[PDB]
Amino acid sequence: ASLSERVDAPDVVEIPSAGADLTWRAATKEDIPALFELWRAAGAVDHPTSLVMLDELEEEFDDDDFDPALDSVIAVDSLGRVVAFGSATVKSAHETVVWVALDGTVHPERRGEGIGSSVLRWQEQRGLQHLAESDECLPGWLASSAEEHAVWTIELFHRNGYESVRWWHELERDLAQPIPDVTLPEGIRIETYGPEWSEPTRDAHNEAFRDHWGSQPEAREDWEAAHRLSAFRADLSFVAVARDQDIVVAYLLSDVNEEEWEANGYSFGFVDLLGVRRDWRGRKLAQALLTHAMRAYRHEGLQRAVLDVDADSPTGAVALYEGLGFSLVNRSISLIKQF
Ligand SMILES: CC(=O)SCCNC(=O)CCNC(=O)[C@H](O)C(C)(C)COP(=O)(O)OP(=O)(O)OC[C@H]1O[C@@H](n2cnc3c(N)ncnc32)[C@H](O)[C@@H]1OP(=O)(O)O
Ligand SMILES: NC(=O)C1=CN([C@@H]2O[C@H](COP(=O)(O)OP(=O)(O)OC[C@H]3O[C@@H](n4cnc5c(N)ncnc54)[C@H](OP(=O)(O)O)[C@@H]3O)[C@@H](O)[C@H]2O)C=CC1
Repeated sequence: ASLSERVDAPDVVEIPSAGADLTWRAATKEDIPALFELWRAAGAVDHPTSLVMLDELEEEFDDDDFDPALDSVIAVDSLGRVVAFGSATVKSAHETVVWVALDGTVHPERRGEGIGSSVLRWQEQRGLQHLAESDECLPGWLASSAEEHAVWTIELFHRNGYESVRWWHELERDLAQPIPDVTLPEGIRIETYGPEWSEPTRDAHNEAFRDHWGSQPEAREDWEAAHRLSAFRADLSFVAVARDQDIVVAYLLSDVNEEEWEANGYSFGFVDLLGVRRDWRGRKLAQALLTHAMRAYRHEGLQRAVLDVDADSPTGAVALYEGLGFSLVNRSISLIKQF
């Protein structure tokens, strides 16, 4: 049955009103600098090793899938300080799940007074509208996440009926320790990523991540947007290329965010995406790309490689990273309510 029939979505969503010194409204792009400061204040408590970047907020507000008039709320105190924000955002196409991202936060100094509950209550009402409006016969997931230490976020989500449904491990690899050498199958070469590989790599990724939990295919616009972020490092990203005519059979995309080095305790490159096409797996291509990237990171003087992995990876990514010397740093949790 359709989500528009399974979900009883409100005809009208009420912006919050609670907080005697608070004024609430939808956010606009003009709020981005104050939101940056909010996210940084909150992240110092909730996720100090990961920094929200200004250009991420800019791309989010510029995304055609995001209507800030209907998909965002912001709370301002009596001195005009921004103290909370929430959004509820859905993409335009869905493959196996209708994913609604419920992103928001409350300033650490204004927690424990019901402001988070107000934000999540609003996010869920708008989220139900996103689900019904999708008119899809797929699971509907209203979703957020938290680092395991952020019990204040986790407990708010559990209190509201969201469940911990998936676990993520951040892993690090010391680039000063020996990096193994791995050979490629015949007919395969490694190239540095660049614009000419964008579409072949998007195609490879969308196939490979059919086997990753939750993932939906990446539309071209969103793919290209993520590559405009200052953190993306095309020259530390690599593809393995075979002949079918060339095709990308494995790929590894990297970020470098030097503003995160201090809190993480080392300089590091971040493995953002790593995939191998189904028919080319079990041939060491992931190892070949990871080791190639680790040598590239080391040559630039970076101390570590860092990445995230589904703790229950169905294609064995955990064993892959463990065998290459990655070790646990931190854990995070997907918090989801299903319709
Ligand atoms: C940073 C991120 O993006 S995290 C998400 C990781 N990417 C994905 O999940 C995408 C979907 N999966 C894939 O693309 C592929 O299956 C990958 C990337 C996990 C691995 O692809 P491959 O090229 O076949 O990896 P590779 O051949 O180099 O290494 C295989 C290793 O996996 C490990 N492994 C353990 N159990 C399994 C399993 N059940 N199935 C597969 N691999 C397993 C082993 O350590 C194995 O090494 P071995 O040679 O000693 O046996
Ligand atoms: N990712 C997301 O989408 C969102 C994330 N968050 C995050 O969740 C975490 C919690 O936010 P926070 O503002 O503290 O949540 P709340 O203050 O709303 O709730 C947290 C605790 O405070 C108490 N409380 C609840 N309602 C009231 C109220 N009306 N008046 C007084 N006390 C109340 C309750 O504890 P008790 O039973 O003891 O009274 C509750 O368990 C933060 O880290 C925040 O950033 C919040 C919203 C959205």
